Amino acid sequence: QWALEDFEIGRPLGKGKFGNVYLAREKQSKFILALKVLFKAQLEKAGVEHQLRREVEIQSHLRHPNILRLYGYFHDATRVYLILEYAPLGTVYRELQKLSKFDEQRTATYITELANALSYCHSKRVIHRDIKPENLLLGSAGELKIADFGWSVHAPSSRRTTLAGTLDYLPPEMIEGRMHDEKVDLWSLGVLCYEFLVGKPPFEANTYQETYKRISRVEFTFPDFVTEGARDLISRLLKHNPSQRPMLREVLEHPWITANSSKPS
Ligand SMILES: Nc1ncnc2c1ncn2[C@@H]1O[C@H](COP(=O)(O)OP(=O)(O)O)[C@@H](O)[C@H]1O
Ligand SMILES: CSc1nsc(SC)c1CO
Ligand SMILES: [Cl-]
Ligand SMILES: [Cl-]
Ligand SMILES: [Mg+2]
Ligand SMILES: [Mg+2]
Repeated sequence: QWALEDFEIGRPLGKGKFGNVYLAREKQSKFILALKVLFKAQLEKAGVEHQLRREVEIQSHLRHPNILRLYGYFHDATRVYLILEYAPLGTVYRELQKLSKFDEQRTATYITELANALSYCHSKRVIHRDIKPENLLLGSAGELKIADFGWSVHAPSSRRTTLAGTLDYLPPEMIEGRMHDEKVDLWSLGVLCYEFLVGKPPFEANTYQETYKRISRVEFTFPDFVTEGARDLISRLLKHNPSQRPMLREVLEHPWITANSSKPS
């Protein structure tokens, strides 16, 4: 169906490890979208064909206001192209670098939108496993949308692929190569809530080896300005044992969330 000739390409929207993402417009309809370009040589060399297929399969079937749409794909012997919904206000990562820290209302609103999207995912036994600020995009009304489903799977799971970059958002069971389930995304939700309020993630460290140590031991502390309600939510989410982490309904119902968020369940 679709080919490169059907699109006019515009400015770079971002770069990932494999992803080179561009603004584009479809010629006949003038429909604006994001084109995610991957190089087949790099996909083959790293052996991550299966991840890309999972990304297309999982993300194209999901339909939720807080999850980014994937419309389709095509390829041309050197490259693969994913056709994505365009997120005009950019990444949460960028917003955090701009403002340094988010206030309690902004943070609780983002956490509510995340928990809604994740609740929808988990009801189909889909786990994302790569929730972090560079994979959270912002819609035209500033609403949060989860993206980059390349690491997503069905539960329960092991890990068959090498961990690439940062350990900062991964729970103990994942970095220790053990078995995991849905609760991995709840740990990440805890890490994000802390990073939003404080400006850096709770286990951050100068080396891989030391970050690993802080995560496995769950060593983190709070700055004085973090309030009692935020501390209670974060401490419940960052439990070493997965089964002790709250259910998403509990997060959505938590008193600090209900007091500060400006969106509903
Ligand atoms: N739909 C989109 N709208 C706007 N920017 C995007 C979109 N998709 C990706 N980006 C930008 O490109 C970056 C990489 O996209 P991503 O899908 O996360 O690639 P990778 O799989 O390589 O991480 C994002 O971190 C973001 O900065
Ligand atoms: C989802 S289409 C897809 N995934 S991986 C690869 S490797 C070339 C392709 C193209 O056939
Ligand atoms: Cl497995
Ligand atoms: Cl894997
Ligand atoms: Mg990404
Ligand atoms: Mg990816």
